[PDB]
Amino acid sequence: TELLNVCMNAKHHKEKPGPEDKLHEQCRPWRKNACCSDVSYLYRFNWNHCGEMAPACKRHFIQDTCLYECSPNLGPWIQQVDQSWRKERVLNVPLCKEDCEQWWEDCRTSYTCKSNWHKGWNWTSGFNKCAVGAACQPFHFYFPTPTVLCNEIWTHSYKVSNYSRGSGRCIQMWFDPAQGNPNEEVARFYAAAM
Ligand SMILES: *[C@@H]1O[C@H](CO)[C@@H](O)[C@H](O)[C@H]1NC(C)=O
Ligand SMILES: *[C@H]1O[C@H](CO)[C@@H](O)[C@H](O)[C@H]1NC(C)=O
Ligand SMILES: [K+]
Repeated sequence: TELLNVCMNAKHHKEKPGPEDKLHEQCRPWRKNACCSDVSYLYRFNWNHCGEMAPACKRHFIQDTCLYECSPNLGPWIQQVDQSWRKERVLNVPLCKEDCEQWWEDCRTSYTCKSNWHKGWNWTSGFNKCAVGAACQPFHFYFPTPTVLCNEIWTHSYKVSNYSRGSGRCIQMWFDPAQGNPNEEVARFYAAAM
């Protein structure tokens, strides 16, 4: 029960969700019941480290960001001993297959310089830049399959699932809250599994 409807904040204290803050207004699905209620990757992470990121690609990263900072349904995957992330450390979140497949396809035309986006950046300038010796290449050079993209980009925060949206066994990065949060059932399912 402790694993359900729970947030870890930027001081690494567990706290309840609440109405979404102003900074996360674009995180629509979470307007009612959010952990984002700053350290936000809505602006503190340079998506354009290798030229302009394509808008179709950038959308997925906004979703990814919203899910990480706002979702009260990642409790089963939160590693409480790890306080090294800006908020929670999650491990092997069962991301829905098509969310990962779409994200991969949509980022084909963008570029990046490394596979693990959680470490190894140069931050000297006040924002993240590719380090000396990290060559910009097509996105799929660093992420040749949706599996490598989803599993490696945030160092195993996600583990892409064989399940698809609607199964109740995978976490999706976005949804229409007017028909309820579909990740709620998934958290409860894995809380029980554990
Ligand atoms: C960090 O940024 C600047 C050049 O971009 C430089 O002072 C330093 O060498 C950089 N660090 C590395 C190894 O990229
Ligand atoms: C694959 O994932 C699990 C693990 O084997 C399995 O139980 C499930 O039936 C499969 N999912 C689907 C529907 O492909
Ligand atoms: K959620």
